[PDB]
Amino acid sequence: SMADEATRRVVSEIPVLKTNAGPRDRELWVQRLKEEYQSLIRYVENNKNADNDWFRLESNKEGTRWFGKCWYIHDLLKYEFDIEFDIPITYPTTAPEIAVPELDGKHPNMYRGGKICLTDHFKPLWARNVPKFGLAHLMALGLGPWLAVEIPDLIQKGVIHHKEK
Repeated sequence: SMADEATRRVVSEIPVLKTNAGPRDRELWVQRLKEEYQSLIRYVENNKNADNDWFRLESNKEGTRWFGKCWYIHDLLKYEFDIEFDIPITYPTTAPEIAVPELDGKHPNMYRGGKICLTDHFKPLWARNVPKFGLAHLMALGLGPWLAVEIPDLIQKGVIHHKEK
C-alpha cells in the first residue's frame, strides 16, 4: 500500500519501542521512558544530518508531562512555537494530544487549548502499530505534517507574523 510505504519512509531510522506501559506502571514505565528517550535522541540526530532540526522536548522527572519548542521555515524565515502534552494513563495504546498554546482560538484543524487536530488516518495508524510507536513517531507522523499544512496557511491568512530580530 501507498500508506505502508509512506509510513516506512518517514519512520525509517527511528528506533522502535517495545514496552506496553504507561505512567502508573512503575519499573515497566521506567523502561518505556528509556525507549522513549533513545528513540527521540536518534530522531533528533537524524534531523540534524537532514538539515531539519525542528524540535526540542523535555519532560518532568516522572516523564508524564512534556514541553519544548518546534521551528518551521517558510520563505527562509524561521518561526518558533512552544509545544506541550500530557501522557495519557492508557499510553502507549492512546496517543498524546499535542498543544501549541500560542495558536489557541478558532483556527482550522485545532481544538480549544490549541490542541492540534490530526486527520482520521493518524489514529488507526497509531492503533495498528501499538506499542512500537512512541513520542518520536508522534512528532514525525503527527505534528510534523500538521505544521507543513497549517503554518503556511496561517502566515498567508496574516494570523502568524515573524518577529524582526
